[PDB]
Amino acid sequence: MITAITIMALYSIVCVVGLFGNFLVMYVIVRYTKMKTATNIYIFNLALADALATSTLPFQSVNYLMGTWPFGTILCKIVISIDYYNMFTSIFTLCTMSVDRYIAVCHPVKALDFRTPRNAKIINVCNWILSSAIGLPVMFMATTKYRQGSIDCTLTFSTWYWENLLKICVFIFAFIMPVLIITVCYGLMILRLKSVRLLSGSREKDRNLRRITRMVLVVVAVFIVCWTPIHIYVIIKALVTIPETTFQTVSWHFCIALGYTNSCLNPVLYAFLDENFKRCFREFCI
Ligand SMILES: CCn1cc(CN2[C@H]3C=C(c4cccc(O)c4)[C@](C)(C[C@@H]3C(=O)OC)[C@H]2C)cn1
Repeated sequence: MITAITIMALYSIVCVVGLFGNFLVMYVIVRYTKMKTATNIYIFNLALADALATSTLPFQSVNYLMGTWPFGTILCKIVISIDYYNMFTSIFTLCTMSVDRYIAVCHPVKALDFRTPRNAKIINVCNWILSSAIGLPVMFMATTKYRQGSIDCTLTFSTWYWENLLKICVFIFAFIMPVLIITVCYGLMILRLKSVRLLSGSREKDRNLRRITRMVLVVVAVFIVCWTPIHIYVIIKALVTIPETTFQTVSWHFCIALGYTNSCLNPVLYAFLDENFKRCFREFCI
């Protein structure tokens, strides 16, 4: 009741803040060509995915007060497909961003040649295709169930096998592989930063490189912190059939809320970790 309305209020606050912040990030990235760097290309996709995953929160939150789904199965389809597209889009974007830094640092000669913004958009597109390859089935099997109590929105499968096959294809192809690629790149960029006195030659350029890479790593770590709980809980709850409990329900709600709040946390990180973003957030906001 009171607790439920506080949960709804928190979800509404997260919805508004995340949508506004991610819209602002997309606009600031699109505003100027000097802000169209390769890192900004992937930041654009990350913010786009966050905005898409946040736009459905009013529907996802109104349900707590009714136990019913009046919005429609089409909207149910879209919301359920968004919930899955978000994980793949964002993690793949971060993996591509962390791989790009390796080309920038350890192979600067070919870095500028292969990191054109057209190539960045191409690796954004490929991320989209690979995510769609496991996202489209979610929408194609997502439909509402006309329960006796109240209509509900849920997935369907033909259902103990594929329901877990999708979970494995997420935990493997969308968490562990991208994390393992990010680590494999960073473990070598970090050594190339120290073993090389100056990377880009120009001291200002080297400082900009070591700072943009730090922001990329910070965003990557923020995403990992925010999303590891939900992935791990999703895997474990199915693995050991954890039964219903007060602590279990609270932890589930907290994990989902943190995963959704990452979307509105990203704007804070961009504001607190980049001179360009910080200046623009006041420039367009005044
Ligand atoms: C508040 C509305 N709500 C959402 C849910 C469930 N969601 C949460 C977690 C999921 C998930 C995460 C990891 C692995 C996996 O296989 C599935 C979703 C795909 C994404 C949702 C989320 O939090 O990321 C924005 C979906 C099933 C239940 N209620």
